[PDB]
Amino acid sequence: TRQMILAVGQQGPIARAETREQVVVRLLDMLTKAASRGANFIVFPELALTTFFPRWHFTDEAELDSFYETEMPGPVVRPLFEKAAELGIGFNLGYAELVVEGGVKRRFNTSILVDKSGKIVGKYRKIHLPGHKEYEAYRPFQHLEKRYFEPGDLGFPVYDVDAAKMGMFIANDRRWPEAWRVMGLRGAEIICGGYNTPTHNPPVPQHDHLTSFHHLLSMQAGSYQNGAWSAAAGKAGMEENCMLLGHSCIVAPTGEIVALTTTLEDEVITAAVDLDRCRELREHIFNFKQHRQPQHYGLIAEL
Amino acid sequence: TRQMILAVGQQGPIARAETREQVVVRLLDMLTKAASRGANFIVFPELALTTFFPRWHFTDEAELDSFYETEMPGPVVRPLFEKAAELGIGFNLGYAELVVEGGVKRRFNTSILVDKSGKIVGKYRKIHLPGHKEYEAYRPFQHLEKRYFEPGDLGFPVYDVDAAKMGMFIANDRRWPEAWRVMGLRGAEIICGGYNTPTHNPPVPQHDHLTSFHHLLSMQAGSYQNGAWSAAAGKAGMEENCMLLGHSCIVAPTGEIVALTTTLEDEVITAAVDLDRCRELREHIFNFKQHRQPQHYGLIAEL
Amino acid sequence: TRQMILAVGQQGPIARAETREQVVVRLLDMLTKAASRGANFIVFPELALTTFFPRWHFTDEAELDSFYETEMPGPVVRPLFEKAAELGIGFNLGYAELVVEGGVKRRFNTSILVDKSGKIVGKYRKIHLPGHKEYEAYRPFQHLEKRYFEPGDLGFPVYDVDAAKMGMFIANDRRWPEAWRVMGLRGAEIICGGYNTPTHNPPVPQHDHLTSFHHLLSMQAGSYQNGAWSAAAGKAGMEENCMLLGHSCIVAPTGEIVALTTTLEDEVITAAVDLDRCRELREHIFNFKQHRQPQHYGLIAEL
Amino acid sequence: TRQMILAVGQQGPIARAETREQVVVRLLDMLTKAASRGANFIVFPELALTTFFPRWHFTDEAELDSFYETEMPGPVVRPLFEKAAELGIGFNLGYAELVVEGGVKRRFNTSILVDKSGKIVGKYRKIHLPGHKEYEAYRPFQHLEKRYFEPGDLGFPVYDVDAAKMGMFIANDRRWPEAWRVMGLRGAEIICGGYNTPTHNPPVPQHDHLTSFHHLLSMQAGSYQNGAWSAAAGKAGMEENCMLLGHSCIVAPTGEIVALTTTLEDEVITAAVDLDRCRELREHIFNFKQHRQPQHYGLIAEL
Ligand SMILES: NC(=O)N[C@H](Cc1ccccc1)C(=O)O
Ligand SMILES: NC(=O)N[C@H](Cc1ccccc1)C(=O)O
Ligand SMILES: NC(=O)N[C@H](Cc1ccccc1)C(=O)O
Ligand SMILES: NC(=O)N[C@H](Cc1ccccc1)C(=O)O
Repeated sequence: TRQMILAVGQQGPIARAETREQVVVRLLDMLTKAASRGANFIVFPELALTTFFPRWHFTDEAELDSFYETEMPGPVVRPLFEKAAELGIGFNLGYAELVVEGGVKRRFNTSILVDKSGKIVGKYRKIHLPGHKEYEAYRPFQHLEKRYFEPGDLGFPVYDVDAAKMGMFIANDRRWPEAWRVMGLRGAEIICGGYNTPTHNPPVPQHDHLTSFHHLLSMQAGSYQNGAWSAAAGKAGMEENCMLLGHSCIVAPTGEIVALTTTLEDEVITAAVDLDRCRELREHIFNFKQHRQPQHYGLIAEL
Repeated sequence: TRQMILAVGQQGPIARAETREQVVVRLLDMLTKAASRGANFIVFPELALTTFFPRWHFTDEAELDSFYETEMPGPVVRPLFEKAAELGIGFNLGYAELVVEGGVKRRFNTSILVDKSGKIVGKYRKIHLPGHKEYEAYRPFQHLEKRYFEPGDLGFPVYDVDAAKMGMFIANDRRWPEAWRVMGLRGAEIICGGYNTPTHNPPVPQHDHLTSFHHLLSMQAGSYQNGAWSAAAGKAGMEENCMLLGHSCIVAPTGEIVALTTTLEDEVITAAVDLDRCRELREHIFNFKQHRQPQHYGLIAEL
Repeated sequence: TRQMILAVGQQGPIARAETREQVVVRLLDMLTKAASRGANFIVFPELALTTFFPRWHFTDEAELDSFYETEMPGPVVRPLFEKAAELGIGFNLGYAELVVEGGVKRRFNTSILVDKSGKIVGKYRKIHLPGHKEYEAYRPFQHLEKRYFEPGDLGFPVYDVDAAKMGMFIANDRRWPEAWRVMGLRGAEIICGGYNTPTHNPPVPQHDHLTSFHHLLSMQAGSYQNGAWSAAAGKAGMEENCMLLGHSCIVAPTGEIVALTTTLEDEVITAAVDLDRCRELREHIFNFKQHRQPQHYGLIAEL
Repeated sequence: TRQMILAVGQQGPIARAETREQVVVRLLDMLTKAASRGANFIVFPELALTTFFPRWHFTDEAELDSFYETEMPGPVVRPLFEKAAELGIGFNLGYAELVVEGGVKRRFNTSILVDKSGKIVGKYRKIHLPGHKEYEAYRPFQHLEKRYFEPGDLGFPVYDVDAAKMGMFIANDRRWPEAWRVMGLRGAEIICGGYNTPTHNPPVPQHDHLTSFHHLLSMQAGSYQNGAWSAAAGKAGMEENCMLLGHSCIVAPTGEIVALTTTLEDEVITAAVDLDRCRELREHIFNFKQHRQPQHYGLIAEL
């Protein structure tokens, strides 16, 4: 039957002074609650271990580095992995990754897939970085992702997580059809990730009231056109004076939203998932092999 | 000159024996009404000169050929072009194209762009052909496009139509992000086309109640993610005992539906279009040059 | 905290020859699955024990009567109540009620609320009967609810079901704001019911493609304007050659759909429910006592 | 004569010191453009002659009074009426009404219907006043409508405007089914009005991202359940540092949105209206006389 129960663990705000230990307690509670409701996997938000630090311009590099993980998992996060293995529930965790390679301090906006045995099965590094690189005074709050992270270097992989083929996306990635399609072409049955999406956009404020719409539209369209179940976990609420979007969701291969959060705090939602459901699209209206004419899509891949 | 009024001329059913002369009378009426309401361009349906013949299994090539145009325009369709020039309103007309090359017949599901001077300024040939190849006895109506048409050989071009950069899609094409993206990368400000979409799908009837949803979801996502205005003109209603989807629409570059038809007969809808609105997406959240990482999209173009 | 887990048990078709015993097996499976996922209450469809008989014109009264329950519960349905008490999960069951009073054979389209102790806490009889009274040859299938049922005589009550105030609606009732408002004025925190909604409407077929839209619009609007959680359980799929609408759902007091079914078969969905959530609407934007001016609504109650 | 073209003239912000003469220039422009595109009636916003003054806590009655109209029309607004008669296009204008009766001041949030001859044919006074009564220090902006306006005393009338039966609602009124229903029971074919809806709500900010949703949900449900065309004209944009909702719209009696504004400035949208379309709902699924059971709706009218 190839069935499972997918869950999404939305997070309420994470204060700048909130410790990773405190955040892990909140993550543990949601993972535990999810498991008790039958979930075999739970998706957590992007950069789920800290406040969304890209909203500030840092002058002290040591301060910036404090928001990154140099180990995964480290002693502080270890408990989450142990509980995942115990209860047999995998998860997708987003965090800031700092790794020194060949004399370079590399920083990535990262996410990992952990199976029901508590083992890291795959990693993904955010490829589409939104925002800017330099401080901009006209903004009530910054979004320096291009300053704090370099574009991911692992491409868009699809991993075998227990019985499912899963692909990861991180926040802004969900808005790019290329990210979805590459993973769709790689057979992803589930495409999931998290996000920190302020409901106010300094550059184009006239789209503020469409924040929920644009988020859900991207999730629904991606799922439908690739015949993939999808899930998006947001960190929402008023975090350090910046309102973040909620509406975390789980979407069927038809693009139908099957589960949606309604609060702006830590919230768990679940939905029954039949991996064979993807066939309704992938063996018919979106039977890639039978319908696609790649000879005409060259421009999409031009450098 | 960055302002204009776009119109969609949805068609009601076209009977198997309804003549092109009769159909041209209907098209003339809609183009004339669109112009009277300020429109400078009107989008018509896919295969807008005949009934949707791909629903039948033909056994006589002469009968099949009767539904194709050997010239564009011929004496029968010429009046539409003359009226377009007269009133200063261009149009997108879909039709079945039959070409004879050195004794070889080429068949395409085609659409053309005509400017406000009544001159053909661009052509497109359906690349994504839906349906099946052989007669399937269980179906109340067939969908043999793969047998009656060859996949388009013009790619997804974008043409200058008066003061706008316009790209064309034909029916099923609207569900493929690759089609939208290629035209998006080519700077299309308006992406338009028509469609004949039965509200019943024999192989996957469990999606029948989602026909409107999938159609609108595709139009909205495509527009939003490419920062393009879009329009889709359907031929709707009970045509030869098969119910076709209505909900013809005009969409803003934000993915917002600005105009929608509510009947299943010939119906004109219009909407004010500012070509500079595209910038809200294309110079920011979807600033292609600044955010895309094409080195990771290669799989999309692999044959 | 006043929290609970609400569930909806959508039904696939029920054949005319399917026995109540067989249907009870299907109901038991969904109630059991719901309970295992934490649900404390599950909503079942309207007339959930038989095929939707109003689609046929009966000449034999004995045949018609066979579709009605003269006992509730009877030996056949007893198991459902016993399992509800055992697992501590209440339910809303719809069925055809036949009762002889004062020499009259009374027929109602009925629904009951059963608490987690397996006890019937309240009854409701469908007040808004759609359809017609006499056979109509132009219809591919009838909808003789006005012939087979008399309008409910219990008004729109709200009952205490365990820790929640619950109101019942039956199918067509969900489209009437009066039904929702009366129960809203009676403090309902949850408003639930089921439905058999063909996706084809003989009288006004031009609305067929809007069947899902009209259903969800009614559920969403009712919940929002009354600050009530709501749930609708449909019996969907191809039942005796008539396609019935799916999209069973659970909706928050804000009108946000939090759970939705995607198949057309027996399907269980659940959602976490916080009864205090109603306050976000009922103590503010929809604070009835502070905002309503009943002196101007008289016409709504005029006979 | 059952056909017409309805228009909505959405307004951008109106500054505190912006004069009525300047505002009339803006209204004239929209009414003129609507007429040039075929409209015979244009709906304008609630309190369309001034900034939304209820956002402030007034301490000087003379200052408060300055935002009200003592006559309608006065010399300043007269030009709009003359142009309406000239071009043959009626309108719905919202404004603050100040009436002096035997030394007693009466204050109302009012709207009037003017026909294509420039004659006032109907008035309505906002019955559902949102917000609070006293100054609340924590709010970035107040909403003291309950202090500056008395609930309307004209009920929810329906007037003959040229060839259409039209009913009026004002802002918050659109969220109350009782308002729509009374006009529905009175045969309204078009129910219209305007609004000033901040995208931020101080007491319940957790619904901020749902502002568009709740607005459109109310318009769609109201239209559908009363089989009425509807239109809502908002005054949108950043007005005096408070962001107001846009998404002005025209809706079919099916609840389908046929036209929607996408900017936050003065914007005209139009849509073809067939008054007989109402029959699709009112002579069938919502045939009031045949389906309603008012003897059970009594609680709705109880004082
Ligand atoms: N975390 C993250 O990527 N957030 C962005 C929000 C954003 C949009 C546009 C410009 C800047 C920032 C998102 O795409 O959801
Ligand atoms: N004309 C056209 O392309 N019609 C198809 C409908 C379709 C879908 C799937 C299978 C067969 C046919 C469309 O994509 O709108
Ligand atoms: N069971 C039930 O009430 N079904 C009706 C479907 C219907 C609509 C209109 C006319 C006739 C029948 C419903 O309102 O969902
Ligand atoms: N002008 C107007 O009525 N505005 C209100 C917005 C509102 C809601 C709730 C509380 C306060 C204010 C509206 O209902 O659209």
